Amino acid sequence: SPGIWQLDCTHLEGKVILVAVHVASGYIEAEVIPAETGQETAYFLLKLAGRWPVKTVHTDNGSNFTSTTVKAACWWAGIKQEDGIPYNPQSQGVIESMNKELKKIIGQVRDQAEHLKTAVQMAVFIHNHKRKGYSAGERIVDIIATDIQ
Amino acid sequence: SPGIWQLDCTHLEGKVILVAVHVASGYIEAEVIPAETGQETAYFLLKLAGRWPVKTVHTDNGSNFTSTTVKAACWWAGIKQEDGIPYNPQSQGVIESMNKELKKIIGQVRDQAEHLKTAVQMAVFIHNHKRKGYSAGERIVDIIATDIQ
Ligand SMILES: COc1ccc(CNC(=O)c2ccccc2C[NH2+]Cc2ccc3c(c2C(=O)O)OCO3)cc1
Ligand SMILES: COc1ccc(CNC(=O)c2ccccc2C[NH2+]Cc2ccc3c(c2C(=O)O)OCO3)cc1
Ligand SMILES: [Cl-]
Ligand SMILES: [Cl-]
Repeated sequence: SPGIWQLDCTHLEGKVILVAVHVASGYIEAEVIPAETGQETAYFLLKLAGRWPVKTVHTDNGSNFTSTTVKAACWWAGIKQEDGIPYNPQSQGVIESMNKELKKIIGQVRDQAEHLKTAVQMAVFIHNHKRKGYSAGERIVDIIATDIQ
Repeated sequence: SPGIWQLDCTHLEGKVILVAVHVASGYIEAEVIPAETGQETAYFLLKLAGRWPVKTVHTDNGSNFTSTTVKAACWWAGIKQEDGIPYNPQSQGVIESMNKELKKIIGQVRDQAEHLKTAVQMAVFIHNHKRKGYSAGERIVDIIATDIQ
């Protein structure tokens, strides 16, 4: 569980927001891309795995599961590439609610930047710092530290 | 100390590599940009602070210290923007040795990607995972977790 991440792709302003969620904590990283490609997804995962100990990634769709480039990135970075089948139906709703939350935050900050990518990074910040009382950022560090110890 | 980061800018292939180093652990994040601007530096810091609890950033030079855009990003993200004056002379050598190490790793991976940004992210991965026996990635998580607790 400490090493399990889930990919998620959502759309806004004719662009794609690619999100990685640390399942156990709700911590996220995200980027804006023109379109979801294996190339972009592969690069995103390479970045993620250099920053956090990513053991397993549940891909967001079958195209990214199939993509040889995504498979190669997962090979390179020592990531177990898995499907994203919601054998637990609650997964679906959690991701959906997260996308709605993220879009809400983006709306709340949208006039504070010209570019969508800037607003998205503001949303990442706000999401990860929000106390629910610990924040997702606090939870991921505690979970991983406990695992190391 | 758990919240202290240092910016560092180095050059390769006619491009700029912007690095943030977590001082206490040696953990890094990095990106390739065409040139160092306040705009790019500001965006980089916004990304960093959404991902880690960045309390203080020692800027890499006077232009980024002066930049109103960098100041505004630091304001937005709750970062104390400071100078990078090496009152401790050892800081200089550590950063310089890090740049040499990073460039060495980039050379070792360079033929595994077309684009420099990809090689840089591979270097980030290798640097953060390298056991010296804990890795920088393990050290940053332990330092921050201890601070939370
Ligand atoms: C991240 O640093 C920040 C600096 C300042 C502010 C406060 N907001 C404004 O001053 C503002 C508000 C509305 C439109 C334009 C602006 C000025 N431009 C902000 C900006 C900076 C760096 C970037 C950007 C943008 C962008 O506008 O998208 O895009 C990629 O790198 C927020 C964040
Ligand atoms: C990150 O996923 C990886 C997938 C595969 C490999 C193994 N290496 C090769 O197959 C290779 C080797 C040499 C030249 C071109 C290639 C193929 N292209 C790799 C690539 C992928 C995604 C990107 C890229 C690049 C790039 O070439 O820079 O740039 C931004 O997004 C490494 C990383
Ligand atoms: Cl798409
Ligand atoms: Cl420059």
